[PDB]
This record gives sequence, structure tokens and C-alpha cells, in this order.
Amino acid sequence: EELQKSIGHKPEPTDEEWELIKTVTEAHVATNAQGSHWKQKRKFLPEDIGQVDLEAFSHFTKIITPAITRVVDFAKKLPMFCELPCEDQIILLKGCCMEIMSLRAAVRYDPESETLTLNGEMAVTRGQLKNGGLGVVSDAIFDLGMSLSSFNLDDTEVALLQAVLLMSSDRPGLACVERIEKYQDSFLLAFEHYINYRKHHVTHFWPKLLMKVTDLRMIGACHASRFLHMKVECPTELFPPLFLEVFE
Ligand SMILES: O=C(O)Cc1cc(I)c(Oc2ccc(O)c(I)c2)c(I)c1
Repeated sequence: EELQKSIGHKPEPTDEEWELIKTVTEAHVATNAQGSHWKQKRKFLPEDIGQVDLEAFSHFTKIITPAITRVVDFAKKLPMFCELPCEDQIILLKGCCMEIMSLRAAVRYDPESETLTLNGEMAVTRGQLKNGGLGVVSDAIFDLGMSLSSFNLDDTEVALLQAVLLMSSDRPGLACVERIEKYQDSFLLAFEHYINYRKHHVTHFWPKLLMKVTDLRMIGACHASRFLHMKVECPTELFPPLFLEVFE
């Protein structure tokens, strides 16, 4: 593998890697709430709502349960994820949930209206998402989305990104650190090959793309912190049970 790099050939996916790519892709596609048809489908959250504004908060938490479960359904469709013990599966899910959800919203960013679209249906602006409880985390996700425009990602690259986030062998508490590292590596390798095959005409695409992983981990972490700030303001009543399970 390093030899071909040396000779300057950019390896495309092996047949086994194509199988894994099809699986992850299909997993994302089956749980990503598009469309190909999001955006003739989105209703714009009224300009006055979210002008912590609890009214805005209520709209987000109304659809958050489905958004979260869609992330769990994704992981469920990856066999490697199934080989892991219940404790790990849960620790992995709680670790990547917001990284994956914020990626999913970021890739639905629209320059025209300057809106992200949540859960495939609700288009919000930067201010509305900030004020509905995300604060600077909203800025982070909008800046990310603006930035991902020119990466021209496809369903496959978004799915691989998700699986790479999911298989983070460094979440606290994990039993199978080694096995989870191996899965991720296998995802990163398929991913990179897939990118060589895709021949994006951006220089240093792969490293640039990996920096996005780091940003999403930051978004996750900063969200954990926003979550505390919310528990103190908004009344625990307003938080859906699954929302609480995942982040507390
Ligand atoms: O679009 C999807 O499937 C995923 C998705 C769903 C939602 I609701 C969302 O907004 C959030 C997220 C966390 C949070 O604490 C609050 I308040 C609002 C984002 I960003 C992404």
C-alpha cells in the first residue's frame, strides 16, 4: 500500500472495500431523512421564532428524538458495530451522536437562504439555532456547512465520515479499544480509496477532509457544555427522555 503511494499511484477501493462502502452507504441512505428531495420539502421556521428562547428550543426538541434515533438506526446497520458489546455500543453512540447529527445538518446547508435543514424538514437560520439553545455551537455548525459546500460530498463520503466518527476508540469507558481502532482504520482506508476513485479537483482533499473530523469532535464537546448550560435554564420537563439519555 505504501509502495503505490511511493510510486505516486492513488489506490481505489478493493472489492472487499467496495462491499463495505456499499454497506455503510446504504446504512446512511436508509436513515438520512432526505430526499434526494430535501429542499422542495423543507418548511422555513418563521422569522419571529428564536428572534435561551424557549419557543425555538421547543421546536428543536420536538424533532430531536427522531434525529437521534436515526443515528442509532445507522449504527445498527453496520455489522462491525454489532460485533461490539452493549456497553461499548452505548458508549460509542453517546460519543458520536452530536458529531453525526451536526454533520447531517451541515451537509444540508443552503447558501441561498443561509439555512441548515434539520431532520430533513425544518430550515433554520444561524440566529434561530443559536438562540434555541446552541449558542456558539450554532456558529460552528454553520461555518462547517459553508465550508463543506466546496467539498461536494456524496452520500458515500458522508456515510464513511459518520462511520469514522462512530468508531472512535478513545471514548472513555470502552472495553474493545483495539477492535474499535481496527474497524475505524478499515473505514478510513476504504474512505481514502473511495476519495482517490472520486477524483475531486481540490488539492489535499483527504487531509482537508480529516480536519473536518476534528471540527466535528469539537462541536460534539462544545455541545456537551451547551447541554449543561441548558439544564440550568430550560426546565428538565422540556427535554425529551431520549435527549436526556444520550447527553446526561
Ligand atoms: O438533522 C438531523 O437529522 C440531526 C439534527 C437534529 C437537530 I433537532 C439539530 O439541532 C439541535 C441539535 C442538538 C441540540 O441540543 C439542539 I437545542 C438542536 C441538529 I444541529 C442536527
